[PDB]
Amino acid sequence: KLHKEPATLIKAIDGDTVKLMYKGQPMTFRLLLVDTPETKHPKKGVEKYGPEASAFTKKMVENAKKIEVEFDKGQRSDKYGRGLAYIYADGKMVNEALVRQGLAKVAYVYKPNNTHEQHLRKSEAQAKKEKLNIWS
Repeated sequence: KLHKEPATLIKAIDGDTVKLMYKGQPMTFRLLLVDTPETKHPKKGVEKYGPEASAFTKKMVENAKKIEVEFDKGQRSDKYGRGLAYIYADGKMVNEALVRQGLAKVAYVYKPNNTHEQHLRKSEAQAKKEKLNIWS
């Protein structure tokens, strides 16, 4: 029953986080089910492939005509107040694109927020087989 809703980009913040206008409110969104290397790591700062993951997410959302967010069936925000969602740029899921490119791993999954888990895991297996980026 997952449905997509429109949103407007405000700012990409990191590989795994984008700020969007949603239902007329600015909101920070964390991409569901993926871990990217970070530029804003609480303890490490800027990890390896972090600038790259960050640039990938940025370009993909900044250059899209349409951004949509899709909540999963469980919790829609985390303990930091970030929305938890799948983000689409012109119909293409940003979460999957990162994983397919070897710029994210599939995260530890917490049910029931696991609807696209298999699909993402499939893309991660492919990126690993192609030895892309993080897997190189």
